[PDB]
Amino acid sequence: NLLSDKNVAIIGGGPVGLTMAKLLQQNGIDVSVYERDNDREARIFGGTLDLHKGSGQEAMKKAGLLQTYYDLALPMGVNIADEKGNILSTKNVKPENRFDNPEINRNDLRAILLNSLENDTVIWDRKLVMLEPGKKKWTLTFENKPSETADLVILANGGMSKVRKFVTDTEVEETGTFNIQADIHQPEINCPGFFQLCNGNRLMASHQGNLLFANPNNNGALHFGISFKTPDEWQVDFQNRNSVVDFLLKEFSDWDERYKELIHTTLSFVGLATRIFPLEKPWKSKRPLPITMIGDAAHLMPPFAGQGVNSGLVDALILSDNLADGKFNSIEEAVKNYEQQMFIYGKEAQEESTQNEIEMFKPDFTF
Ligand SMILES: Cc1cc2nc3c(=O)[nH]c(=O)nc-3n(C[C@H](O)[C@H](O)[C@H](O)COP(=O)(O)OP(=O)(O)OC[C@H]3O[C@@H](n4cnc5c(N)ncnc54)[C@H](O)[C@@H]3O)c2cc1C
Ligand SMILES: [Xe]
Ligand SMILES: [Xe]
Repeated sequence: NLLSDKNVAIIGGGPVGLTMAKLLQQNGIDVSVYERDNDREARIFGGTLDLHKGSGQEAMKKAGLLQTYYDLALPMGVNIADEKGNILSTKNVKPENRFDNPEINRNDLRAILLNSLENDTVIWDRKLVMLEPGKKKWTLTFENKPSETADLVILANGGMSKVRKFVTDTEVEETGTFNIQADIHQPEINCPGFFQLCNGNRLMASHQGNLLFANPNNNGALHFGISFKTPDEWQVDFQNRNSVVDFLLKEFSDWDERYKELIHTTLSFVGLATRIFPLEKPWKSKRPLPITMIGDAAHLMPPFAGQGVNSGLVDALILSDNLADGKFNSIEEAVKNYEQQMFIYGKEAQEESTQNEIEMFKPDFTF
């Protein structure tokens, strides 16, 4: 290894960072994962993920985890509906379909990942707040915890990473759209009409630049997302479910009872403005010590065309091969190369999601 006598700090034990830690650790590199979450049982809010043949699945295969992912994932069909509840299209799971991109729960994926690492690989309740380039090592500062040091820092702490200044002055941007999400438990009881519309399939619906996306079966809960162009007036407060309900009922008034049932029945809503971390300018080439970024820290992008975790998992695949060698002259060259590649497929991805976001939130969209 170019790492033989050294050690690696991965900031962030998301799917991407945990994957990075796996791939490095099986080449016998010393790696720790510093994670913000309080412990391994922290619930991860969100829909399910799906790993694609060619990308995410490749990373998993290399970790020897594909079969496990297949074991836990649920292949799903997709229904496309109008605001009036007519099914316009059902694409079902077929024999050949089955392994293409089965849905996995985010906690589930993390349990598979965590399980593959040696004990104490991840250090919990570690929120990285500061980063300083020492004599030969990075000094890592954690909120109300003892500082650590590392030879190589890998930022995998997601799209809103505050700790990026040594790589790039690029800032996260809002794209102009906005997402509301909620979970519904016992959906067969709590939103029967809608649960029945979904019929064990995912559902996508579109009316007047308001998108609805639901998975009826995220480990037994209905998860759903509503997306729209951010209202120029931004007026809603996500603390107050009453104010979020009011706004959704006005925006969705045109929609069938069964979609409204969804809003009435939701106890609380997560709001989020869609953000991008653009791969616009090249990153800094004068860097004090070895540092890099993978996943959403590297290339946060709108989620709407199913880009996201797969790109990040490729980043993990590419970087760990790059470092598992007597192939590059130095860690610095192994990072340089990783970033050169990632700029290409990353940029392509970002274009695809950006166009899609423009496409989707046009007045007259048609899936
Ligand atoms: C509404 C929505 C829908 C989406 N749908 C999809 C989809 O269908 N498919 C898809 O592929 N992608 C989707 N995405 C994007 C996808 O979830 C991300 O690409 C993926 O989770 C990125 O993984 P990551 O590990 O890079 O970052 P994250 O999953 O965000 O993980 C970063 C980790 O670092 C931790 N962390 C953060 N700050 C610190 C700190 N200071 N110190 C230590 N740890 C820290 C976090 O707790 C987290 O564990 C969606 C995103 C949104 C917002
Ligand atoms: Xe909306
Ligand atoms: Xe809705």
